[PDB]
Amino acid sequence: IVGGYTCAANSIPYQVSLNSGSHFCGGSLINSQWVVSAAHCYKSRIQVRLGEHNIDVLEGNEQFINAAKIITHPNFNGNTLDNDIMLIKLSSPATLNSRVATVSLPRSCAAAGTECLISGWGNTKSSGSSYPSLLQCLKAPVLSDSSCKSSYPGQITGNMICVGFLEGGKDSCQGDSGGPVVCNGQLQGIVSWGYGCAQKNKPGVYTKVCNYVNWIQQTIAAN
Ligand SMILES: [Ca+2]
Ligand code: NA
Repeated sequence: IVGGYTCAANSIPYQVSLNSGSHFCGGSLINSQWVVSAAHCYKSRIQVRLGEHNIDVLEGNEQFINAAKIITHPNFNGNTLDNDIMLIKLSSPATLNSRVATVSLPRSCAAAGTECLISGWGNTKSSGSSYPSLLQCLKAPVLSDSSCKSSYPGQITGNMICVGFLEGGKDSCQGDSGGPVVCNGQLQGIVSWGYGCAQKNKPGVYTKVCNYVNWIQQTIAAN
């Protein structure tokens, strides 16, 4: 997250870290047994780390649980990044408490201008790289479907939204990938793609979660 702030410890209790030797992507706890993330985050081995604030130190609220099943959307396209969504089944259920909690799926798609919270352990530098120990947070609005489409001519499908700021300086980045965009208590976005991060007139592009509630519920029911 470029241009954000350090979240309060455990204030984003649905945020997970996907680990394979080190942190590589975010995800969101949506059921005791399921995490949703980005298909471009796919790896064949993943350990989900729940209840994190400092990914570099054990603080006592963590639950480390290996992925049992990893299911990319069957229409994921790695070129256009259409359908950039992935489900992870936990090998044992997460234990839900104040520090590890589910986030609601969308009841509806979000209006343009809806305020959201974007979080993760991605790059914090707009020039160079610095990967934080501590979970970063960003307040950002859903941009007009228009203002999204002007930024990326012919590249915004019906399954994508832009969230952020056209002036630059505030965005998700590499390593925030797969993480949450939560707007009025609903998971509306998954960190997906862009053109670098925090650049002028290049807002983050997010998987539009309100198109996927059927696919998510069907996939959970089937496994
Ligand atoms: Ca920790
Ligand atoms: Na971006």
